[PDB]
Amino acid sequence: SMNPPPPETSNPNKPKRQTNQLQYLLRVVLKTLWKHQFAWPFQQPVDAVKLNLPDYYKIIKTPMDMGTIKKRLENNYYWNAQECIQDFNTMFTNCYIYNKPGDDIVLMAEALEKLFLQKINELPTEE
Ligand SMILES: CCc1cc2c(n1Cc1ccccc1)CCCC2=O
Repeated sequence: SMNPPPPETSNPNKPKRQTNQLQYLLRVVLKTLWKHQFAWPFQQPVDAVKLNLPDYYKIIKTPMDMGTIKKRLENNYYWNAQECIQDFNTMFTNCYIYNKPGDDIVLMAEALEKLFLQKINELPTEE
């Protein structure tokens, strides 16, 4: 079996910014979720080979994970906060699409998403 290439984390011709909202997404949102006891399954791309999930990338066509988001933030990949917020939401949604209600991994995603929502609620105004 085979994993796909990971999502892009580097693209020199993509225009970039470092904004206070993006700084918040790294220093508050990503850091909060990353240190959580349920973060570990989401800290890298889904390894469909190791996890024996041969249908994962048949079902999930827009993969995302916090390892990728971390790299994107640290390497200033984004133009705006909404891009990054979309990546987090893609990660959660993928989990809910692929798995079943009440599954351990879904409970984990739900706990992380609750924290995510609380932090994004207080996203600072620009400038
Ligand atoms: C069907 C198994 C599974 C599905 C998934 C993951 N696992 C492996 C896993 C499940 C529960 C707790 C930790 C890892 C981790 C990555 C994200 C995901 O949707």
